[PDB]
This record gives sequence, structure tokens and C-alpha cells, in this order.
Amino acid sequence: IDLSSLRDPAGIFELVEVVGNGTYGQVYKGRHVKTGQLAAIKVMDVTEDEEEEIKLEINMLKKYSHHRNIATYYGAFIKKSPPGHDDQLWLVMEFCGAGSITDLVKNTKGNTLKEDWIAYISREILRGLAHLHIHHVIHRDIKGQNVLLTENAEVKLVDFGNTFIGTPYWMAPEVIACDENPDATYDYRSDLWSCGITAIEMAEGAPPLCDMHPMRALFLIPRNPPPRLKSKKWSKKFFSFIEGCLVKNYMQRPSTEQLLKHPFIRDQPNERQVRIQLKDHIDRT
Ligand SMILES: CS(=O)(=O)c1ccc(-c2cc(-c3ccc(O)cc3)cnc2N)cc1
Repeated sequence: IDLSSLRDPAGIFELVEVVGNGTYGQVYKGRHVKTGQLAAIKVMDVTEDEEEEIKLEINMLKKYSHHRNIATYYGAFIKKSPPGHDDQLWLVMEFCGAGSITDLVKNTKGNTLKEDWIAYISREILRGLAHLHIHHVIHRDIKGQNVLLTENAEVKLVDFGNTFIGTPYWMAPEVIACDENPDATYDYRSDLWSCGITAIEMAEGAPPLCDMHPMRALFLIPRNPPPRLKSKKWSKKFFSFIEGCLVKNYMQRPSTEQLLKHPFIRDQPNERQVRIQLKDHIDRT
């Protein structure tokens, strides 16, 4: 519970290459020197003022990241610099080598996923969310990019809640301020909307207003009726789940616990086979 104990990462971790493209920023594929073991290393410049806002970031990952549907925290390191600034802070976590769900859709023929795959991943997203929510934590950024796979087909979450506004596509209507929603408040239920959009992403290859300029999409999310699956091919349980996820008014939107009982998530006989199916796609590196 102090930045002084934090070792120099020197003979402990090596930075191999920047992970993904630059999707996550300064997140690197790291190597544990001694074991050769892989870790994901998040690098950040740290000032004398950033010292207390960062002590919590570490404690968040320490407390909450010890669930199977959350990428495990390993440790923290400071790469010191001369008295004329600026120290680097390395947040070492589990390296989910199979990439993200975005990678999965892009790597899958025709950029669509099998319905039973959506059911599997969505259950694991919800199961991870249930953990954050039960600990009074809102993820704030549920999307394909932020849902990763291990080489063991385990579904794991990243990026739970500085100057910029990011991508609008997965934002629940309530988090976007307009005339009747002036103080736009994040609810636990916002992560459920985002989850529903992630399921559309998994189904169609991209989220509902991907073709719009981000500013135009930001404007449309609170005005447009709930997004719907384009195809009619989908099962009744799937449209139903998307519907439940995408209740426009958060006040009637179901809890993460209620969703976990939805027939699409609850009823999964191919669960074991799907995990094997996903493992083989991963094996095709
Ligand atoms: C805390 S954060 O900055 O949001 C963050 C967010 C994500 C990761 C992370 C990314 C990857 C990864 C992604 C794509 C790919 O192609 C290959 C690998 C694997 N494991 C991870 N833990 C790490 C920190």
C-alpha cells in the first residue's frame, strides 16, 4: 500500500512488443526474465501528483482482478528517471495470448460468430461483470477489444473504471448527456447495454452504428430506438437476450444476475464442445 516498495523492473520484466496495434495504448507483451513466462505490461508516465490516483489503480487490480473472468494482477514496478522527471509505472498482469473478441470476429470467416459461441462468451462477460457489480464496481468500458481469450479458451475482462472521450459505439444511452439527461450517470446496468452491443459485434462483425462518424453516433445512441440484429437467422433466445440487454431506459433494464438466468445464457448444452471449438481456432495462431 505504498509506491516505495515498488522495485525497478530491471532483471524481472522485459518489454517484447506493443500488444495489438495501439488499441490499448502503451500496453506491451512482457516477458518474466527468470521463467520466460509472458505477462501484459501497462506502461505510464507518473508525476508527484499522480502518486495517490495510481495507488488506487493498483489496489483495484489487486482486489477485483482475482476472479477467473478477470485478467489476473501480477505486480507493479517503477522505472525511475533523473530529478528532472518522469518515472514510468508498469502494471503487470496476465497475458491473454489468444487476443481479444475483436480478433476472434476478424479471424473468423465472414466476420460472424456461431450463436453457441456468443452464448458462451456473453455468459463469461456477464459472470465477470457479476463479480465487479457485487463489489460495487462498474466496468465502464465493455467492448470486443476489452474482452480477451487465454490460450486455454478462458474469457477474461480488462479496463474497469483521463482527458479524452473515446469511442461512442458501446456507450449506454444514459452515459451520454442530452437535454432530459443533464448529469448523465453511469449505472451497473450500463455494462449490460455495452454487453448487448458486444453481442451484436460478435454476431455482425461490428457494433450498431459503425458507419457513422463517432460524433453522429454519440448523438444517435440516446435518440435511436434499441439496436436490433439485422438477420432473421438468429434464434428466439438470442433476439430476446439482445432485447433484454438493450432496454433503452436503464430503469427497466435487467440486472447482471437476471441476465445470467436468461435462456440464451442459462441453457448451454454445447458448452464443453464450444470450448473445444474455440481452443482449435486459437491453435490456428
Ligand atoms: C489494463 S488495460 O490497459 O486496459 C489492458 C488491456 C488489455 C491487456 C491485454 C491485451 C492482450 C492482447 C490483446 C490483443 C492481442 O492481439 C494480443 C494480446 C492480452 N492480454 C492482456 N491482458 C492488458 C492491459
